[PDB]
Amino acid sequence: FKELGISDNTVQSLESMGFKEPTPIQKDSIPYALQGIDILGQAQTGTGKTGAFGIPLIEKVVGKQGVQSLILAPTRELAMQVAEQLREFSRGQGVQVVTVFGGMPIERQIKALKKGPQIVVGTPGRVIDHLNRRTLKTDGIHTLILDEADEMMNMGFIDDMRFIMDKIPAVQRQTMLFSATMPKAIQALVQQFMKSPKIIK
Repeated sequence: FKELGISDNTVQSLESMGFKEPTPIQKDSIPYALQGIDILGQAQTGTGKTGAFGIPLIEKVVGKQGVQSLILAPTRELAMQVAEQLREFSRGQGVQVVTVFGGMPIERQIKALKKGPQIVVGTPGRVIDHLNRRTLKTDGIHTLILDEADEMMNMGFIDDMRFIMDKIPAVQRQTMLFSATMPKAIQALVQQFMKSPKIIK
């Protein structure tokens, strides 16, 4: 992990979890992530690839104020799994991770967001609710990650993804998109809302 250029503190967090050896997707993705480049990852669905974006994210967000990164996921289950992996990658570092998803009363989520977590993981329709209420502020969002974009499209979120990517300023934003398949509409997200991304398969 040290050789991939990860921070000393994140190497310590990973060692404390027993995460010793990077997977092939992590070796391929992490150096580019650290360089600030956008990433298009064609990868298997679920949590095996979370480290590829999550590990280098920690040193980017740690210690800062306000929401620094937004990760979109198709489901509560994946959002919660990804959030828990991010708390493991950052164990001991004090990085606050909040999950927002639909089908829950919004008040509790609003209280969590007011505490200023550094990473928000959420489902797209509920993310939009927060954006429009101004309970999720966009001013600090310098990393936007779409996890399982095709699944998000399957679940009815294509217009929500387009809205979110357009609403959040791109000038100092790193964007990553992970999907097992690339439907036409997802191709269009890459075209309109990403910066010449590096391709990882």
